[PDB]
Amino acid sequence: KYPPLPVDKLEEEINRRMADDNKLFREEFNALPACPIQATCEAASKEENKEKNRYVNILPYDHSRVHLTPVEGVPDSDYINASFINGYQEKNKFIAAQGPKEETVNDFWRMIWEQNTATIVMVTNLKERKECKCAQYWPDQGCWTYGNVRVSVEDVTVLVDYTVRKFCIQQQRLITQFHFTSWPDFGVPFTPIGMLKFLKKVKACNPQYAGAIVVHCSAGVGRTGTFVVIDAMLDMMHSERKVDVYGFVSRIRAQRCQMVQTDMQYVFIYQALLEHYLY
Repeated sequence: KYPPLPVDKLEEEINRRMADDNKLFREEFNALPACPIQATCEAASKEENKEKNRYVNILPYDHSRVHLTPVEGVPDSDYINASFINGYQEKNKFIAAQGPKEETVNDFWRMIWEQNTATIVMVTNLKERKECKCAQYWPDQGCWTYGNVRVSVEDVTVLVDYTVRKFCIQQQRLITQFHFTSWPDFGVPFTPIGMLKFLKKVKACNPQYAGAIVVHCSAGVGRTGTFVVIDAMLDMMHSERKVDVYGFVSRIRAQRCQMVQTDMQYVFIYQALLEHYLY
């Protein structure tokens, strides 16, 4: 049993669970159900959609997958590797999406438009140890038409741990991309500070009356899940001065598989929570 932790007991529990090389934390992460409910991935498993997925095992569930309005003339264009994710007290706040492939860049932009998304959170660098982990779905400068969506760069602000890019999409809307560049090729960041500042700004800039926020990494589950869970727990920590990491992760796993891929990511969430509480 992993009951919600009152903030006054957060630090001691973290120390207790970090003891013996994160023994208890690892047990907690392992105690997490692969999926609390029964789901299917039929749409993602379709022959015609096989090249739209980065990995054969990281597929979205049918009930929570983001459906795209089919492009006339192109059957199966309703599919995209992305799932609707709930925030603390916000049903369908995020869209955990897979980083687009060369073949899915247009689908990715269609989603941004159709969902009336105003904020995109990218938690990966385009390349890691020589491999393309995400297709650059945006021009460096100037304009370019991806399918039926015209995209132009309006501004690029490079900060310490992240870069903010402003895009003008059409077919107008100004969307902001928060690109976290400080995530290491292996493990998690040495300190949660960078992610907290990143989270802080995204919360402050995302419009109150806009569509779902698109968060994505390579597979769209790992660092994406870490971001979502931290966000949710920060809200919960303000709303009822308590945190329920286990419960929340268990719940969102019913929407998308492997939300929070590693045990180190799990521990990172807790440490981020503590860092913000203590400040």
